[PDB]
Amino acid sequence: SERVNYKPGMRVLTKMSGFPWWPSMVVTESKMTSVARKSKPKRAGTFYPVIFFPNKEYLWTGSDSLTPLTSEAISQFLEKPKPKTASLIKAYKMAQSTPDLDSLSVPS
Repeated sequence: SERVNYKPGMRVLTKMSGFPWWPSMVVTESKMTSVARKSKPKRAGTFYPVIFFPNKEYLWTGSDSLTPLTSEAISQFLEKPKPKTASLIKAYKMAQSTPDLDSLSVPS
């Protein structure tokens, strides 16, 4: 499970404090409006800006809490989501339909 190389448009899972791995894809500040750009962390370590599902959000997490999220894993969750969070389930449901970053909708 060594570090993984995440590319822009790749669907990955980002775990947060008190938050189960969330379906988020690695994006770039180019697709992050001012809301996602304002949360850009300036601490040591390169952080990956990802889009969180659903509602296409934006989070800056390091590759450490980032894991590769395959479509199969996403669908498996749809069959059984855990924990039971309406937002996460909508995350996998909307992220499962979103193939890559070029498919997401940007406020442009």
